[PDB]
Amino acid sequence: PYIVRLLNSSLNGCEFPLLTGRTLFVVGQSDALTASGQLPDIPADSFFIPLDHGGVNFEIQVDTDATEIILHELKEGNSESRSVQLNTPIQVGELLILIRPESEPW
Amino acid sequence: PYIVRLLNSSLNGCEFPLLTGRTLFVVGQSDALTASGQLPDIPADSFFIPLDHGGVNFEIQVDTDATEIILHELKEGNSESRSVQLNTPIQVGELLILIRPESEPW
Amino acid sequence: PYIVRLLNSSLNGCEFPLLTGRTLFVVGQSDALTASGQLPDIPADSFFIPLDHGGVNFEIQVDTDATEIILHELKEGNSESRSVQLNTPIQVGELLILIRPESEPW
Amino acid sequence: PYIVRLLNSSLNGCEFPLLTGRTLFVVGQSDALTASGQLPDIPADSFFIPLDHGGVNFEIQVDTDATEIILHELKEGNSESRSVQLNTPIQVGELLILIRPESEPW
Repeated sequence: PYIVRLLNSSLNGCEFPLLTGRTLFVVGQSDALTASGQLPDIPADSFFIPLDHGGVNFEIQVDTDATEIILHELKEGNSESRSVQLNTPIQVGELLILIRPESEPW
Repeated sequence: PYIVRLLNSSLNGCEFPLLTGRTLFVVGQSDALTASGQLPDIPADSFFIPLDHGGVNFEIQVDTDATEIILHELKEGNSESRSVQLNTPIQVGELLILIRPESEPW
Repeated sequence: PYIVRLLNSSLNGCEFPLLTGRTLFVVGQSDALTASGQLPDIPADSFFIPLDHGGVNFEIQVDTDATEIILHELKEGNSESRSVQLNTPIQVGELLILIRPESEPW
Repeated sequence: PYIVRLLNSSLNGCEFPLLTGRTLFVVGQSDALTASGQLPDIPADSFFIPLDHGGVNFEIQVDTDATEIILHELKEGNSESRSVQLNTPIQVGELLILIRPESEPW
């Protein structure tokens, strides 16, 4: 299984497990934060990351084979996708994240 | 495992264990101090160091192999990295620190 | 292990054990005295010495090999170091101290 | 072990044991007397001797070998030392003292 580690922001060092399938990361201010509590905490498929500006919401898709990891950067009325690699800084908006195997600490 | 020892500041002689991965050191005044209590004390990945001026926040990254230690000096909108050596004074801003093996007292 | 003995001041004859590593001596008036109580009394790495004038803060560094003893005299924005010898008067500011082995009374 | 015996003053005949190392004798008026009670009575390394004028503070240093006895006469910003002999009147300021072995009464 894979883990998203924040490399910057006020939550630098936070690590969020990923579930097979798609996981949403809402990145922004308190308006999004307080509005994100409307969905249950069942096997988390979404997370909120505070970021004072330049935040961009994104989704990380992990296939059932776990041989490819796609990151969907969400934009107005659309999304853009890219393939990402493990153990390397990934910049989404002003947020810097790293996706690692659970067994390979960063 | 490695330990950060402060060589100056009002906490001179304080020693902070490092965990595999990244550890944040917030260095500054009371605004940062009282605002740093918003995150839990779970296996500490962050520390606050008081310093009346010239403080610079930084991160110490310890690889899982423990064969290289990187120090990321945080700057506005960016960070600068450098490799550091054990048992030698390291200057970050006006702060002077030393990174040592747990078994090698300074 | 080594012991610092004061040879002058109002605490003349006081003896302070040294721990492997660095020990801070704050030397000055009551402003420093009452402000020095903000850190815990865990294995003391700091001490306060009253001195009506000419006091200078310093650190005594004892290596893990105990084959060299360095005294860091603290100055504004910097420190100066010197190697010191056992069983001899050492002048730091107006303070006169002596560093002796625990087994060799002065 | 050695003993200091006062040969004059209002405490004439008082005998004060000496400990290996340095012992302080504060000699003066009531200002010094009432200010001398700020240190604990642990293995005494200091004593107060009343003397209406000409009092001079001094220290008696007894080496661990007990083969030499040094008397440090304290002066402003400095001290002067001299070697003293057992069983003979020693004048410090207007105070007259005698240092004797514990087994040799005066």
